[PDB]
Amino acid sequence: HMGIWQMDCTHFDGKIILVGIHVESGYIWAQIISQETADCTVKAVLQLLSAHNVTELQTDNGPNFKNQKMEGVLNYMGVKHKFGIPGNPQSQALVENVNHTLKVWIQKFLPETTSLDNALSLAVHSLNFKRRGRIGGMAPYELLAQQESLR
Repeated sequence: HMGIWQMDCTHFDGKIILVGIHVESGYIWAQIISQETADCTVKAVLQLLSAHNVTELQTDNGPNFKNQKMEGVLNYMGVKHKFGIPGNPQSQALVENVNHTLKVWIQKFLPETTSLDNALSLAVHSLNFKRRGRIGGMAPYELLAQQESLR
């Protein structure tokens, strides 16, 4: 599962959060986007591709993902795109559960930050930089780095 990310939009406190999960490590990337549109979604996905190795994206078929602009960008960047209906187990199996967890952590940080954006960043940080609570457990960020390094 080198380069494989699964992505979905979720909604929290009236805002749209585009969430990307590196499926092999569980590392999370997340950004608030202005609108659930082709243009905002292309913009955010390009930011992810600029920062991380992405070989394939697994999404649902929302019109912000399934459209000529995204199709063209992903072709141009050499990224495979897998999609089906919202919630499908083929390309969206991890998102309900991950978005559930992320929101719990966002809520946790809300009262101690000055913005939703900072609450999100703190929740993401916690999830990426906490070791799995098991004997050999690694943080998702570590698993990411280690997997890429070997690759």
